[PDB]
Amino acid sequence: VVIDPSGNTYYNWLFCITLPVMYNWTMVIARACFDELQSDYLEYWLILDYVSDIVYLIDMFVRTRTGYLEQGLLVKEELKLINKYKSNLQFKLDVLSLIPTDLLYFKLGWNYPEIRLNRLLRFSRMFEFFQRTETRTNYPNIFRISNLVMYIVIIIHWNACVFYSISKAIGFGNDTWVYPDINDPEFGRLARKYVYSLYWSTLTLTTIGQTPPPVRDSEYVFVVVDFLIGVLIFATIVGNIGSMISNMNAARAEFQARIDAIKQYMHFRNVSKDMEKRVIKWFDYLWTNKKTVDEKEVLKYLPDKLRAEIAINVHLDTLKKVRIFADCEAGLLVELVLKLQPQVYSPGDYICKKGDIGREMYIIKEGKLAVVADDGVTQFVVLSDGSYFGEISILNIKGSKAGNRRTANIKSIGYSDLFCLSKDDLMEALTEYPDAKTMLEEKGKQILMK
Amino acid sequence: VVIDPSGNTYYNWLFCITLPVMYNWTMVIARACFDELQSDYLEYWLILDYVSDIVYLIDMFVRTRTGYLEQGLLVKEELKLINKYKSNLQFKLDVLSLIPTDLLYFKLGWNYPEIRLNRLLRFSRMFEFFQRTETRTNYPNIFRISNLVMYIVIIIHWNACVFYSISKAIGFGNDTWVYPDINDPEFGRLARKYVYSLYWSTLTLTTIGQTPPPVRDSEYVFVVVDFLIGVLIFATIVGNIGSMISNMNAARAEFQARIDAIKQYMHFRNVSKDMEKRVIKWFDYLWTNKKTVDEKEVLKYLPDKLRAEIAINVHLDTLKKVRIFADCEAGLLVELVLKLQPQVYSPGDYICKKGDIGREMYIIKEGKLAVVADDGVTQFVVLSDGSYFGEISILNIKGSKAGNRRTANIKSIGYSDLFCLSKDDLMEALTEYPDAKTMLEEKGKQILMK
Amino acid sequence: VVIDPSGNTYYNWLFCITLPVMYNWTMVIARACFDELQSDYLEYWLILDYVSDIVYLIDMFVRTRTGYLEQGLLVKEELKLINKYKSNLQFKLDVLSLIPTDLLYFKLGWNYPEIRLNRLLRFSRMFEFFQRTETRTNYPNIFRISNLVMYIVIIIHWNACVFYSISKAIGFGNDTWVYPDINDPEFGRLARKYVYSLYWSTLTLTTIGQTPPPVRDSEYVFVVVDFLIGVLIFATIVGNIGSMISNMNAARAEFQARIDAIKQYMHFRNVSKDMEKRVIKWFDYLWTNKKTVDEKEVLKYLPDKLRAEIAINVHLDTLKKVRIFADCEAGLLVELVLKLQPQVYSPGDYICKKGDIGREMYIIKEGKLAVVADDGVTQFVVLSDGSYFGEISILNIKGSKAGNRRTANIKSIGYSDLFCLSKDDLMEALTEYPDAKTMLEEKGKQILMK
Amino acid sequence: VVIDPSGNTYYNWLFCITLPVMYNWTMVIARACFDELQSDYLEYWLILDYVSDIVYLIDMFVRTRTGYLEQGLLVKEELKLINKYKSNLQFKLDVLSLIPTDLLYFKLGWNYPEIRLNRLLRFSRMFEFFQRTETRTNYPNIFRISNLVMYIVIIIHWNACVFYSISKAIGFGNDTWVYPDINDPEFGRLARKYVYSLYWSTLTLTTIGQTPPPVRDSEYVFVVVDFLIGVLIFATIVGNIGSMISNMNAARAEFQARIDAIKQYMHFRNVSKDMEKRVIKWFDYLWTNKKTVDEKEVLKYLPDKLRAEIAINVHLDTLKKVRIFADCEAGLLVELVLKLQPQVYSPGDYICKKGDIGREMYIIKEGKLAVVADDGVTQFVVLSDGSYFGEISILNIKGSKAGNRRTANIKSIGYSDLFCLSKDDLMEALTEYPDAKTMLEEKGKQILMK
Ligand SMILES: Nc1nc2c(ncn2[C@@H]2O[C@@H]3COP(=O)(O)O[C@H]3[C@H]2O)c(=O)[nH]1
Ligand SMILES: Nc1nc2c(ncn2[C@@H]2O[C@@H]3COP(=O)(O)O[C@H]3[C@H]2O)c(=O)[nH]1
Ligand SMILES: Nc1nc2c(ncn2[C@@H]2O[C@@H]3COP(=O)(O)O[C@H]3[C@H]2O)c(=O)[nH]1
Ligand SMILES: Nc1nc2c(ncn2[C@@H]2O[C@@H]3COP(=O)(O)O[C@H]3[C@H]2O)c(=O)[nH]1
Ligand SMILES: [Ca+2]
Repeated sequence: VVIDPSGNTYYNWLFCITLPVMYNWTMVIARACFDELQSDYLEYWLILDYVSDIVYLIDMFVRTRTGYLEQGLLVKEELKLINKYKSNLQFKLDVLSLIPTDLLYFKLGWNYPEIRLNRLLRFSRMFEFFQRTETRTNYPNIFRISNLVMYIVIIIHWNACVFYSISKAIGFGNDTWVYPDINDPEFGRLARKYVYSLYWSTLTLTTIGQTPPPVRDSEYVFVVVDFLIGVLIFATIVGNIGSMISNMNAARAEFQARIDAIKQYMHFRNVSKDMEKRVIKWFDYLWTNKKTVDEKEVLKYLPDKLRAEIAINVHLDTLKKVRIFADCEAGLLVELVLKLQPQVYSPGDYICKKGDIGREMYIIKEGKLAVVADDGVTQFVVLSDGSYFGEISILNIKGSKAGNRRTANIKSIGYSDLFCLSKDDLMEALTEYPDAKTMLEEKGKQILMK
Repeated sequence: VVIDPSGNTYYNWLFCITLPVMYNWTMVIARACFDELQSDYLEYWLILDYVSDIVYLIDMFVRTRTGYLEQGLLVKEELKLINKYKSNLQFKLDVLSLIPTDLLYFKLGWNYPEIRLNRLLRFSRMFEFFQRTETRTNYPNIFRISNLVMYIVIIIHWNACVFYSISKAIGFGNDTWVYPDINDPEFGRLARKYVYSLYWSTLTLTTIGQTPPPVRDSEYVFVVVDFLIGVLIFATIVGNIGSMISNMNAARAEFQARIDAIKQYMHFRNVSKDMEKRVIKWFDYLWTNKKTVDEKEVLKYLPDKLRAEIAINVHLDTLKKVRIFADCEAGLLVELVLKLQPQVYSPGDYICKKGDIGREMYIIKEGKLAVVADDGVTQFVVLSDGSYFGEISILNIKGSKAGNRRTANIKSIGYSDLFCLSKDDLMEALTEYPDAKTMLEEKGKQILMK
Repeated sequence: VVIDPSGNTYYNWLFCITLPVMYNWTMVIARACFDELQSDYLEYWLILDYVSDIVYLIDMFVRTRTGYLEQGLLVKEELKLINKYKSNLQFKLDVLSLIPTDLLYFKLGWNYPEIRLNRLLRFSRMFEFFQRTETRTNYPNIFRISNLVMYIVIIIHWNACVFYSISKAIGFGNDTWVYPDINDPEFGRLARKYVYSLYWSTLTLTTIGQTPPPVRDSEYVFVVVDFLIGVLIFATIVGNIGSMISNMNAARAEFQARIDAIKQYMHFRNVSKDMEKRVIKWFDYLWTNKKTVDEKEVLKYLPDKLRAEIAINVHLDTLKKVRIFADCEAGLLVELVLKLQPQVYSPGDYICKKGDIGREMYIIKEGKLAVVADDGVTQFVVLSDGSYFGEISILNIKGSKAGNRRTANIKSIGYSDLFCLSKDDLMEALTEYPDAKTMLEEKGKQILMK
Repeated sequence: VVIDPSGNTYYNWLFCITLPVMYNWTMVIARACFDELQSDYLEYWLILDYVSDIVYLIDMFVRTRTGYLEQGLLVKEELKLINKYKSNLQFKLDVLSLIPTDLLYFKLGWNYPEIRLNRLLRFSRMFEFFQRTETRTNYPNIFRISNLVMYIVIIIHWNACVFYSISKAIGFGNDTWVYPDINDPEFGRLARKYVYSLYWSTLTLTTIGQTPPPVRDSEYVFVVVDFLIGVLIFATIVGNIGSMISNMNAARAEFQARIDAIKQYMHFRNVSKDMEKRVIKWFDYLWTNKKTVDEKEVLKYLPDKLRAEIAINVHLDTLKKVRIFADCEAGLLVELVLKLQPQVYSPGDYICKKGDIGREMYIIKEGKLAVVADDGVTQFVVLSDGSYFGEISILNIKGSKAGNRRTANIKSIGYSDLFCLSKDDLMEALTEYPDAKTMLEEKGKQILMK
């Protein structure tokens, strides 16, 4: 065997089947409308159509060999897959899109390729590929815009073909509106035919309407309907363009809107230009160093038993340098990684101060912190990455003259990325295995006596 | 009896009255402006107008026979309904729209059907039908787009009629702007008249303006006003189109935006392509198997005493296979169905692990789980649908060497849809009837000894 | 005083000063550009300009006599108000807009009314009136759309005047782009002048561009700049139109989106058409009876000491029929009115059932409820409006064989609007005055014995 | 060293390098396409190009001398900065944009300035400056709109240059579509050349299309592609304009939407016009006095150890007049400034009333309050700014006949801005230093006895 739709093989086949479906959606109508296209390159159209039909057949086979999830397990029983396929509307659409209507080439002649129009009924495969690509691609907005542009181009191409067909029905050159006479040297070339039809279609669907006005009632009606199709469908698509660009700007726009609200508040309250500059510097840091997004709000949509792995694969850089995690229990790190709230501190920010509520443990992910003196400048100890502080005031200790108080003040030399671990959480998670707690308050007593 | 507006009969009548109202809103102005329309098909217009008026009268009768809610009860007293009708502005509008202005046909002649313009004053019924359909239809966006297209078409039709009337007032063919001379063979046909007027209206309201420019001051003024009506009203309607398409994409766009934020985080943090593939697979599963929507956020707008029924009608498939619910008390299932949080687990995800906080009971809705050994591969027990686990570590038990600990580790073979029932909730809800609890810890002791 | 800007007198004056400001913003540029406008109606323009200037002077006086809030109190000291006025930029703008530039009529002649262009510098007053109207009017969206249309019209009018002025500078009729020769009988009329200039402006600002193309470099540059002004500013304004219509649809669109999510869930889960019809009926009820909006989310932006008054003025209809409120303490009703959560129940919905957690007291605002038998049909007692139930299981009672249990089952005959009062809240709020509690458990014992 | 990108020097250099990048992005294509531009002002183009290249070199030097943050510290080691520069793609782009392609002037002649097209590869610097300006400027929306207008102008300019180049390739005047013959006196001027090309570009990119239609297939194709570029890219940019105006209106629109929901509720519930006027007055006050924004929601994105400084720099005006803060401990004010919830009370609003739950302490930021008698009018004490009340009922006091009760009723004479400090918070924060608490209940006893 089976293909496992989640796999890469299924996605690759989705591409390989979208190619014929897109080809069919673009060219069947073109060949049906522009007769010279069908006739001049008939030897190539036959090859391409037969290849497309072969790929359609192989796609039907793949649909027979693609497993589905019952009880969460991939069904691998062949006949069960055949039944699941045939019971779905997709099998009906596939049989309809693979009906050998090409036999009508013997009745209607080689000049009627619209018999292959049923081949469009595999559009679903194409759309599936798109909805898969949009999910799996690393450039979701680039692909989304390319998809919208493809839709625009297909719509304009189809409307060009429709215009040319209507000109044919009315008669080429019978009036100033229809496509001019084919017998003209310049206006008889297939290139000119298609490109002028596309020009007309673009002027109509984009509602520019710089083309010769209608003469007959059918022409007036078609032009009204087509200008309305233009207005509505092009507003739809080119406003989807707008929404895609909006969601492209979503993060940056939200960040900038927050900054603007802050600046409005500061200018209204006449906040000192010192503090205004400090705030602007904080936000410039958040942007430049790519910290505007908070991983919590993003990863909250992941499963906890997958977001856990995510956090591990991101923070194993530092949670191996820490003494508590991955050293004593070697598994405890998972119990708290999904609750280590990542904080960022500016240079000179006092994370801790003597005589404060010690309700948070900190793990230094990045940055240089200092166990300073209360004078403000004298740096007693420099804590680099992997260090952990703020854990002594969490625990119950014998001989602690300072209970629930910070034993020292910790300031940040530079921008520090820390993991604030709350006291309640450390309490709750160390209950399972105190084999790490013993050396934890080993460190605790050792630092509390000195 | 009375009609009970909530019923299907009332909605069917809403359709049957919207038909004449829509007919009146489309055709009265057309016949008033295009005199040949009124004259040539007068025998049909008379029949249709009289049928419309009869339906208007029957709609007034229905309004007299439609109950309203006082004290939440449907008023069935006839005279009370007559008073409620006559006291409402709707009765005034109905009498105004049913005034026999057709008598003016004897004074103004058969060429003045705008006397029936008062018939437009039942627009409310039409709109009511729409606002009912949008609520009750299964295709809300299809109907909404059809409604907007109907508004566009009606506006363009009315503007076409207005253009033709203005041409008539100025005189057909008196200058290049107005509709050409009626005496022309081609430009005198009612078909050509209406269709060219519609063409002009479309070019003007869609602000394409490819029509002959104004010559007189009245023409310049009307064209300015009409181009502005075009800009404003068509932006309104065709931006409502945009918002409707947006809300069509709302679920998919939110899902894809979450996936994009996740992928941005993973690529920025250089998350391993293993875990990136796992996350993409999780999201592909959520989409393909239609799990992107969380029933909680959707059904939270339902009444609890209706959302309860909803959850029952959805989850009675599994809550009959469970041993606790619908078996001992047979009513307890409602006390917890509105708090069974549905979770989804990937293949191989450890739902439970030995030596963890047993604070959640799980009911396997769909999927195969395994009571494995801690080695990781040896599957002791396979739990299929209807099974419940994680309930032993909830309860107070005699002789439990493992208190508040998982007696075994449960992993998911495939994608498991479970119902996580919190410990606090099971505690709170079993307090009412311990007739099920006794066999609950029957199972508990039986599994805790073996 | 003083005038007290919050008062109605200040708003009326805002209108009376917006009239000259709007007049000045519309007509000064018109008279400056269309010389015939200035000249032909000079006797009227002089009167209107002098009246506008008098009103400007009276507006300056009002600004001297309008109090401001210092320490939250309206300043009534005259000289303090004069200082507050003169210290503001508004005084500078007012003196600039009232500078007697009309004296230049003696130097530049009566054909130069753009000397009155400084009169536009009172635009602020106009805008203030708008921002006041939008706040105080009952039709905020009608006024907002009218304001946007006024901006569109003013912009188009100004661009028409600019086009005519540029034609004058280049010379009327010197090329096909500029306004045609004034000496023409038809193209020399002030009506034709202004209306064709407005036509050109509309075709340009709405980016239709169906006007004679530029001939000179200045004309090309102006047309480029004006088409870009068109694109940008008209997108701005006519997209503000879109956002205004969106916020017009905001409530209805949110309601309908909730209904659509519900219907999607129900159709996906194959919810029985019984329950689907019940849900659709619930939502039809919510809409038809105007219950889609929840007063909590709306009134949460009001002050509690004003939202309290709001809730009182709305619910004194029923909280006078209740026995506890406004009867014993006569002031207790305010302590709980801001926490009476309004619920709606469908016909047949069991609000209470025997043997359930009695943690909510209910006050029947509207609707008929029944104290039924557990059989389901036998109605023991019918509770109409003003009745209160679910209070016995809240209180501590002697001789209650049923503790924390519902003494009877309450069902809703029809759609009941109730006030669910939580047990914790009744406990917390009755602590202040048990003078009502005594008769409360009077009723309690009386019903618990029978 | 180093430059410290957060500093003002780096931003100034960002401007000084954006000037050549913008110059290059505007003029290289212009000179490449309009040959007369390159030739006539070659002496000036050479100077400007060499100055631009010198500034590019100095920008490369700056990039070598700009520190980056490792461990949150600004790297000042020269060679480390050289490595960080050369290891980034920016160094590749800078070397590519500074390659001396001007040497090709000796081969291709002075008429080929597109060899300087590589100079566009420093676009990043320009964009960086923009993203810095948008952050640091006080007019974010003005700058954003200016940036979008710059993008529009650059796109139109580039498309004008492209049109002129295509006309050159096809041949000037070979058909009606291309730019006319250069040999024409009027259509040969560089001014006319560029300005008509810009006119064509504007008519095409804004999809007005009032220019001579295509004649050749290449012209038709280019016009189709360019009209589509117009539609898509101009919708993008001029809808970004819409979103920028939306976020300009965001605060005012949210405020007005809240007011509209309130007014809809009041008119639907038939709220008395007294209370409707009171609510409208409250909202008029909120707007006029600039209180629609709540500093909590804005400043919650700031760091707590920066939002603290913000609140201090804003509220030190009053927290120096208070007796508790900045007087006894002199540091306690920071422990509670981030939890002082700012409330606003209308004139006559009873903040406190005798016999109520004293769970909030109030600090009068602005406004006159009264310790009144319960009669309602007799004002015992007038509390101005700096005063604090509601603190007696917080504390545990000996001899308090009124426990957890308000000792008096406090009403607001005028609009009072207060700081509501919750009881729990005062309890929690005074635990650290009771040196202020002693005089706190000094005041407490002193007022409780009298
Ligand atoms: N007092 C003290 N604290 C230190 C030293 N080195 C690291 N620390 C950390 O500084 C922290 C300050 O807050 P805590 O008292 O909670 O915990 C303290 C220790 O974790 C040291 O040498 N002396
Ligand atoms: N230990 C054990 N647990 C089982 C077995 N079969 C099912 N389970 C479930 O596995 C669950 C693991 O978590 P709990 O200990 O809370 O509850 C356990 C039982 O509900 C079994 O055979 N042995
Ligand atoms: N048992 C009983 N309850 C009644 C009667 N009339 C009204 N009620 C209300 O029905 C309510 C059901 O819930 P509670 O027991 O909390 O409170 C009960 C009473 O408030 C009655 O006649 N008998
Ligand atoms: N009773 C009384 N209260 C006063 C007086 N002056 C100020 N107050 C304040 O009024 C407040 C009312 O609420 P509290 O009793 O909590 O605290 C009271 C005091 O803080 C006074 O003279 N008498
Ligand atoms: Ca257009």
